[PDB]
Amino acid sequence: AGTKWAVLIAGSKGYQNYRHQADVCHAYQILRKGGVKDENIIVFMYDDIAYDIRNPYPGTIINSPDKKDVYKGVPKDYTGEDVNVQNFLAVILGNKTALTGGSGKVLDTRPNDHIFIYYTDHGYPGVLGMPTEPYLYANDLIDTLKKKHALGTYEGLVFYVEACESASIFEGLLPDGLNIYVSTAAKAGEGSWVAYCPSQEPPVPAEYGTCVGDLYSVTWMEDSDVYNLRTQTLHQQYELVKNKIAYASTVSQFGDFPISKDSLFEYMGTDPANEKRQYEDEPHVGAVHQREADLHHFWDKYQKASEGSRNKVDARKQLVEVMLHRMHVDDSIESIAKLLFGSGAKASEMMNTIRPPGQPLVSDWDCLKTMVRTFETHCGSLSEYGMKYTRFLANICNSGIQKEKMGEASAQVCL
Amino acid sequence: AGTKWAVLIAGSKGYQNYRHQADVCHAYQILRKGGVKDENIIVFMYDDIAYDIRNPYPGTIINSPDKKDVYKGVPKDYTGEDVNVQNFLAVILGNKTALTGGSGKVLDTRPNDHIFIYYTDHGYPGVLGMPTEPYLYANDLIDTLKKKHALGTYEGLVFYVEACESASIFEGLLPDGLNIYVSTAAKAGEGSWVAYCPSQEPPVPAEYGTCVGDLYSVTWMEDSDVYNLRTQTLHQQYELVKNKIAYASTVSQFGDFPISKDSLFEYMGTDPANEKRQYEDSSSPHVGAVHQREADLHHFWDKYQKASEGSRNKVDARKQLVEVMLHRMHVDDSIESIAKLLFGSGAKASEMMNTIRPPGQPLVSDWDCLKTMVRTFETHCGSLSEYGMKYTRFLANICNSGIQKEKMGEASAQVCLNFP
Ligand code: NA
Repeated sequence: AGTKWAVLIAGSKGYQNYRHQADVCHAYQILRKGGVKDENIIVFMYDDIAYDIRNPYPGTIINSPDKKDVYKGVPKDYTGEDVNVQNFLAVILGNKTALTGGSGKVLDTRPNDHIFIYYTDHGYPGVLGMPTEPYLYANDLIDTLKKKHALGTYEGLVFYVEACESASIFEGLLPDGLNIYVSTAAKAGEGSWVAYCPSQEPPVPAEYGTCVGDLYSVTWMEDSDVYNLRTQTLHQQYELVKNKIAYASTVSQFGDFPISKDSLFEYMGTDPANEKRQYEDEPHVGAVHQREADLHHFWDKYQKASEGSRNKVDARKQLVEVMLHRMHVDDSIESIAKLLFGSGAKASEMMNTIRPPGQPLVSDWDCLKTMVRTFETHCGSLSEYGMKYTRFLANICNSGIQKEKMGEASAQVCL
Repeated sequence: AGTKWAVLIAGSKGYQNYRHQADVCHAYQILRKGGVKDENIIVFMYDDIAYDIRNPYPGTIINSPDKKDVYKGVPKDYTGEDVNVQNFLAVILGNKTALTGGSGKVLDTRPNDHIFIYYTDHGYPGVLGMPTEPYLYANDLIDTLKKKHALGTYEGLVFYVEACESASIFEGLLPDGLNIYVSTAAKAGEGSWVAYCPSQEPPVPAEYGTCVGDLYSVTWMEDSDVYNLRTQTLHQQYELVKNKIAYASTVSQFGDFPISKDSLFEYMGTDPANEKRQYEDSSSPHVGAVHQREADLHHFWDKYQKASEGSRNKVDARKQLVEVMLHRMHVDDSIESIAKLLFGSGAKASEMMNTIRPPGQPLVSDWDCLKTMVRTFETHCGSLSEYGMKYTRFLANICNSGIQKEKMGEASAQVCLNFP
């Protein structure tokens, strides 16, 4: 028999992103109650939520309207600036010597071990967000999992991905014989949903002032919380979550499908208190899209501010500026598209042009990274809003446009 | 090999429209007996028939004088207010995220799959009825089928349309090469016939108090019910139904005629109990001439005439019947007066109300203008939903003539003004 290991990562920071760290803390509680040991649970969370000045209940983090704390006892392996690509990949590979900091807890796994990786945050076509620069490109993650497989240091690896466009991290990249089973919250071109907001569906107390969960995440976690996990397979959870959140986003699976025949117990253990709660088979809580969760906040601030006050004038100005910036980024991309391809634009059609199923986002990932840097050098940093344009940039690469031509068109539109 | 999928939709509601939901439930029974799975059969029915207070046999729906129930086991994917354009189009496209409600069952089809779409209700020039507004405009449906084709998520798609003027949904709009074969009950300018009314040739027992089938529908369905469907092609069913009901309406076909070479089995499966009933190649059943709008009235007349004299039931049924008829008169007078105001003479008004564009031409060039004209008329003159949507021909002619919404609005306001 082997050891059950886990890697839990929130790829974001800021109180607005409370939900991603809340999701991670909840995933830890499940694994802990299931009998998975702390020494085998690697936690990556920026850790700026529990004691943020906006937190109504400092020292606590909730992930449901039940207001149950999930923060207590959560290991702090990689926090702050240690939540970075380098540490995440070295952790997966089990290389303690490649770390920039942190506890040094890694996936120093053996061939009969089981691995459960859970990522939660912002996602973009072929890119997962990080609270630190740089972002996680899909090819680096897949290369890492291929290297992990080559080492032969596990029997089964399960990867759950909570992010917009998360199918694009695995689609046309992940080979099927690595003993890796992947479940993603949304497909290419799709945004994932937040759950448990003060003003949306099940009532979360207004004082939290942010959404405390992510729809795909709370769905699989609330399910994992209430059953004897020996009685529910990974496949049955996939189907359960997929069907339950189908109205919001499309749960997709990748890799080695026979791995999903394993019970959830094989990866998450099981809570003895749920032994009699057997799974038999084989109420919308979804709030808003992740990419509009911050915008909903600027709106709420503006709406709640008193008429005629300086607070209303300021919140209005801030909200208008956030929206004008989205218009500026959209116009810059459209102007670049017109320059590279002709005045008949297509910026929106290219962006609404997603490759056929089973095809990777881009053929040349170095070209994609280069196109991002090239846009960012002449124009502003893409950051949260504009990172969705990795699709347009991937299309430029696939079309054969060179960095010099992107640099030329970018300098011309962005002065 | 692929999976056989189906979308069954009754575009109406109300006990007077019992027949369209009966038609759908019967189509489901055929598909079920043919081996087509429930998970692949999307049903849209308002579902206000089985337990309507006027139903003599609650929990049952019949589609023939044989009184055989067709309601049992019919999936309830989209019922009530979920029978709407948005859900119908998202279902076709296989988009679960674009639904307003319902089961979430969609045409989440693969490239080798077969699709059978069956629509039954009221039809109008370039518009199919929905249980409430907005109605289904032909351009949106055709755009949806073009988008579906672009996705490449099917091998063959068969669309049967039971409705008046149903050829106008595809005429001048549906291209070839989409692997879509269409069969329609009636051509432009033609009303479709109903079947099995309490006073039609083979009559339904009187207690049903309404017509229980539609002629084109019961013809293809009764045929699909009795044969080994491997031995009858879509083309043979087309010729069979067309010839059998030629006295009533013109069955028309659109799209990719080589698709119709496929056996009915490829879309509807086949009932093992009919294996020995091989299709080959007494023609005396001629139903009485009852058109869609005449059928709706049969019900209002029935609950009036059967009600006891002096009873609150008779007074209520009388009032509703008089109001239904006065409303038809109001819509007819308004459109005619509007036509006279815009075009200057009874002759030109009549021309604009009645002209059918040549065959192969779309009803209207500007579908947004048509939608606008409908909304403009409705704003000043009241809903065309209950009755009057047959006047989309007149509205399409207004559009094609270059009349603007402001001129339609002034004429409608002037005509439908009726206060001190
Ligand atoms: Na009307």
